[PDB]
Amino acid sequence: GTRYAGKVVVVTGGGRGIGAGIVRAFVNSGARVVICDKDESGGRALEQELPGAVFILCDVTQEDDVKTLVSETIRRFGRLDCVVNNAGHHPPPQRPEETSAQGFRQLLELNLLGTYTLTKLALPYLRKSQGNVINISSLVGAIGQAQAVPYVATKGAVTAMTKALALDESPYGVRVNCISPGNIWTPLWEELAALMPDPRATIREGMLAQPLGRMGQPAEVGAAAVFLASEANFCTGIELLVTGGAELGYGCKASRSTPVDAPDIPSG
Amino acid sequence: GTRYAGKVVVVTGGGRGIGAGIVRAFVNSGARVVICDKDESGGRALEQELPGAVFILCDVTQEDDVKTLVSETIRRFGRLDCVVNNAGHHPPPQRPEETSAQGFRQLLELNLLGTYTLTKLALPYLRKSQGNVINISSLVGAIGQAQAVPYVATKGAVTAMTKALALDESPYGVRVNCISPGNIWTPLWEELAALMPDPRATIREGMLAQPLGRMGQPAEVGAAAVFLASEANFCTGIELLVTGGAELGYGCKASRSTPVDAPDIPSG
Amino acid sequence: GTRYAGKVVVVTGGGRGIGAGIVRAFVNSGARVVICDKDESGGRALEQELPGAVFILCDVTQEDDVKTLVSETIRRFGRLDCVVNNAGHHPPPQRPEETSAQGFRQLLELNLLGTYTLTKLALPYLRKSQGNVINISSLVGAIGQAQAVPYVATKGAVTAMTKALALDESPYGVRVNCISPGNIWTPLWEELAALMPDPRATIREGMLAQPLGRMGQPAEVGAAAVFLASEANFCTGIELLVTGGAELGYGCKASRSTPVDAPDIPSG
Amino acid sequence: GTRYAGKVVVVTGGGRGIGAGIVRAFVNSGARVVICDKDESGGRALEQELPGAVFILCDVTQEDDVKTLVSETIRRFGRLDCVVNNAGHHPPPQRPEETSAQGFRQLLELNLLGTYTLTKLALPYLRKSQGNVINISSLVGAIGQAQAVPYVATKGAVTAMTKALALDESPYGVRVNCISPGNIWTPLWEELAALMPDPRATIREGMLAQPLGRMGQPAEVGAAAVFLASEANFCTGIELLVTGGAELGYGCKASRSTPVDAPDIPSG
Ligand SMILES: NC(=O)c1ccc[n+]([C@@H]2O[C@H](COP(=O)([O-])OP(=O)(O)OC[C@H]3O[C@@H](n4cnc5c(N)ncnc54)[C@H](O)[C@@H]3O)[C@@H](O)[C@H]2O)c1
Ligand SMILES: NC(=O)c1ccc[n+]([C@@H]2O[C@H](COP(=O)([O-])OP(=O)(O)OC[C@H]3O[C@@H](n4cnc5c(N)ncnc54)[C@H](O)[C@@H]3O)[C@@H](O)[C@H]2O)c1
Ligand SMILES: NC(=O)c1ccc[n+]([C@@H]2O[C@H](COP(=O)([O-])OP(=O)(O)OC[C@H]3O[C@@H](n4cnc5c(N)ncnc54)[C@H](O)[C@@H]3O)[C@@H](O)[C@H]2O)c1
Ligand SMILES: NC(=O)c1ccc[n+]([C@@H]2O[C@H](COP(=O)([O-])OP(=O)(O)OC[C@H]3O[C@@H](n4cnc5c(N)ncnc54)[C@H](O)[C@@H]3O)[C@@H](O)[C@H]2O)c1
Ligand SMILES: [Cl-]
Ligand SMILES: [Cl-]
Ligand SMILES: [Cl-]
Ligand SMILES: [Cl-]
Repeated sequence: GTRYAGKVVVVTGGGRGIGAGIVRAFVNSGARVVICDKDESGGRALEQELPGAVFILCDVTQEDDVKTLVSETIRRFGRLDCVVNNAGHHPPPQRPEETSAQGFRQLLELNLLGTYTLTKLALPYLRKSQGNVINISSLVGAIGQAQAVPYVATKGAVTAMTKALALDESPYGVRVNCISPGNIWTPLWEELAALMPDPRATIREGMLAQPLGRMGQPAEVGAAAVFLASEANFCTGIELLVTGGAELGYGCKASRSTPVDAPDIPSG
Repeated sequence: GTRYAGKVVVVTGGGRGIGAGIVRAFVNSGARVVICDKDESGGRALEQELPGAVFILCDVTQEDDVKTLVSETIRRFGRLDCVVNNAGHHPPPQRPEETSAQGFRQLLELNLLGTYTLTKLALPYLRKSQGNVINISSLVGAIGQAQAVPYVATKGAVTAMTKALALDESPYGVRVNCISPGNIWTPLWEELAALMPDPRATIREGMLAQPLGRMGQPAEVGAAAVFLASEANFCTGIELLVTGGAELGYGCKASRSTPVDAPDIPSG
Repeated sequence: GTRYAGKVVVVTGGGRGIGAGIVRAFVNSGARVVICDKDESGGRALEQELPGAVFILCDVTQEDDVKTLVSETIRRFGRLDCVVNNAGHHPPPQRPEETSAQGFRQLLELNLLGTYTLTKLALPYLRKSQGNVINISSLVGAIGQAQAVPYVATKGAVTAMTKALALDESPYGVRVNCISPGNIWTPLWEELAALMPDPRATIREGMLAQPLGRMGQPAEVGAAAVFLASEANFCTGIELLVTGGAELGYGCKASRSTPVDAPDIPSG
Repeated sequence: GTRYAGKVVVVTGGGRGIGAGIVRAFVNSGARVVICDKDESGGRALEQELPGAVFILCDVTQEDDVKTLVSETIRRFGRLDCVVNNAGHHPPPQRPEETSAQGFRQLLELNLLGTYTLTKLALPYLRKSQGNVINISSLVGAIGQAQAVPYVATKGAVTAMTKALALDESPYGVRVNCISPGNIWTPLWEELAALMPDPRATIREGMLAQPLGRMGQPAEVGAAAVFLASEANFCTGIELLVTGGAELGYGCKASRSTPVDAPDIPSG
């Protein structure tokens, strides 16, 4: 209700999906929230619906959009307390031979270097407020994922970069943490499934990947982000898993293209 | 303020230290808190100071004290929503040749089997409320600690048991999570340091073990416990680090009894 | 062929399964191997087949069998270079309400305290040879397993205790490491499956739990143990996964008793 | 001696340091080793000294040097069994405000995309031999490092990409693993220390970061690489730590620029 009252928070990719759930969660905690998104439609709708949230058109891959975002946030609101690096993209499934260096580079621009660029420009102001940084990584950065070599690499980089930043910024009292969601039901998840030959079978497999038996919601990642910013004052460099237990226990991992012998020869 | 309002919460070892900070944090969230402690003095003081907290004398190593704790909590309050297994002990430093099987067993009774016994008796009621279990483990369960083989083993067991329980209880919607604190300034920490030849040098070394440059507070573990119980509905089987970054980066690890060559032979 | 030539190695539970594969692997490397097992049949067969391997009847839960094992190994062979703590048991599936404290204690005696007791008595001799300790833990110590709360706890304890020992013993140059196998086709695995209503379906599910699409073999854990003892001179406190990738990627984790909604409500 | 006899192995950055130790280790195991390095001097010396090792001038950041490397390896030797992606660079210490996007990109080209490019072109031939990939990551990819945000990110990416590749390639039986060294005494380590105001104090701090009390040697990473290629047939997607225990236990983590209170206020 007031656990982050009056703090200024920038959320990239805040126009829909997990980012919108983060935006709403910080607004509910009393923060001034600057929505950064390359897409005007969702951000403008959130800005008009939510007082306390304002929208600034900004592509995190463009160094000058991020410089203007930072310049305007300070110019209009006087401080910066929290940066949530959520803007990111997951390509459709691609085998390694179906990936290109050019595509990998483009994905690093958004998923990693957008996060790096905003953080670097935000730090001189976060140091002044003893603010904090929250990166939205992914569970697959930690455990891998099939048909997603470029995406998995960008998220492995984000999680590692979070720890290096935590070390670099701890002398100023600036905490740097990441959230690693598993399967969260979002427009991105829906758009990816709709590319499959059986979208709802894909969605059901995504639900069965969790011991809890469902996907997560954006509001649940949002609650984790407000916790990290407002009540985790002894946490830095941590990776907070919001995954429904997907990393626990044994499961069916041999793919449908993987030769598997009958169970009379169990170990080759 | 009301994020866990009316839920019934049992906290073992709640009379002082981290447990008291957990008790206060749940009371602040609106819960009915049953303080379990073998020591009457601290629990009675908390119970008299805090309405909403009641004290029940209980040694978690005694199966009948735990059975009576559970029987009385239901008998008096009608439900059980959350169990926080915090009761635990850290022995003074002991080299491996200075440990005994008898001492190891006694430590397993408190640190592991007390946690197991209460959880087992609580589950039939937690299943009915879709409640959750929170175990207080330790960072050293994950990274080890010098001169603490028995203690480190009990906490490794608690963290692993948390994940097995999460898998066993997810079909009922019961979440099971643990918090792994690093260095938290508590009466236990103070009593251990006071056994050293230079207690404040020991305390200062405990502060320098964190990039943040201080130890944590019980209230910070308490905020993490209320988060897990009340707002982490997609988290199960996680290990939430409350460590001030102590696990990050390189540090001075070669002990004062460890032969180290001069830097003209860096790799042997 | 000679990578561990003349070193003296004790292997508990070496009469069959993973332990026998470890015994054979060290014999192949040139070691004198002392087979410790409570079962005479398998150890005597290995001792008669393999010169270099000798069998000593020994139950690791009995402090005096372990004291006599150690006393006889030195008395007969003059040194001790390596201890492989492999003796362990996995109970049939048991829900948490189907476990007892008495059964948990008995399992801690074998899986944890047997490992502790031998290590403690072996260390004064390992310190003299700059030898090393290898503990056989389990992947489920790290990621959990359904219907195995006591077993998972003992293996979490072993992995953690390995790191504490590594810290305590590094000033003597004694390395302490563990191997965490996933699904290894052994007599134990076969006996557990044979208790299921469809044993070969269970075995097939055990094979499909790995991206590689099969279970491991004892010889593969054996090759990992000889590596740790003979060529990993900069490794201590590590957990070497021999799992076929079972911990990677998403899989089917929602159990057959877990209510799962249809895919039109993916996140509750 | 013959544990990898006749297999063809490509090692990038094999002209000195860890790569040279990997080259020598595979040559000792009987392999045909193709040394890839941008620097002619070290590779030519290894090629002339070691029969079985041949040198091919190749910059892994240049797609056509890697295409020619692959084309020539097959053209000259008929098969490809193992790729060791070792070529990498660690910049001098740099605070985050002292880094540039342009420098970050250049470092991603070498440390990540060089590894990606060679792997992609090698896979059609590794699939035919059921070969394997070994990536040389770094412990700091897992735990972070001060003043190295770009470097730490590239190594986090490599470790994650290793797991995604392991999942993508397991249906062909191709294993993909990484080694994460800690402090290894190499020419790179020496050149970085020589940039410090007190190089040998820096080297000594690098030695004290390990419980073992020394840095590792290239030959020790080399032994780990031959193990992964030749005897770890049930290992895929693993991260093999060669760190001397640097990740274990508590150490001095508060930096010399970090305000730390006196020990009479231990937790703020
Ligand atoms: N959905 C999941 O299951 C899941 C799982 C793990 C991690 N994540 C991560 O969470 C984040 C959000 O995912 P989502 O599922 O909510 O996705 P989404 O596609 O639903 O929303 C992402 C938002 O970011 C914006 N955005 C994209 N590129 C941008 C750019 N260049 N500059 C500024 N804004 C940009 C989009 O316009 C959109 O509003 C991503 O980083 C994603 O990788 C998602
Ligand atoms: N203090 C730290 O730095 C630290 C770090 C990591 C983990 N932990 C863990 O946190 C927990 C609490 O630690 P603390 O520092 O607050 O300790 P503490 O000694 O300050 O308080 C522990 C409380 O538990 C009670 N207790 C002990 N044995 C009991 C028993 N048999 N039955 C019931 N109650 C019993 C004690 O009377 C006391 O009130 C422990 O499990 C400890 O291992 C502490
Ligand atoms: N098989 C797997 O898939 C698997 C997976 C992970 C870990 N492990 C672990 O590997 C180890 C060996 O497992 P396995 O599958 O080879 O089992 P196993 O039952 O096939 O063989 C275990 C051996 O240990 C001996 N032993 C048992 N109790 C003993 C005692 N008290 N004293 C001395 N010897 C004793 C038995 O007689 C037997 O010879 C165990 O610690 C087990 O938990 C096995
Ligand atoms: N030395 C350590 O303590 C340490 C620790 C962790 C990880 N590592 C990693 O191990 C690897 C080797 O490190 P090192 O200490 O042996 O370094 P090094 O500088 O001693 O040797 C690296 C070699 O790679 C070559 N190389 C560099 N750029 C290249 C390019 N574009 N194309 C082809 N070859 C190229 C260099 O010419 C050199 O021969 C790197 O990936 C490094 O990040 C090293
Ligand atoms: Cl996957
Ligand atoms: Cl320690
Ligand atoms: Cl399981
Ligand atoms: Cl560091």
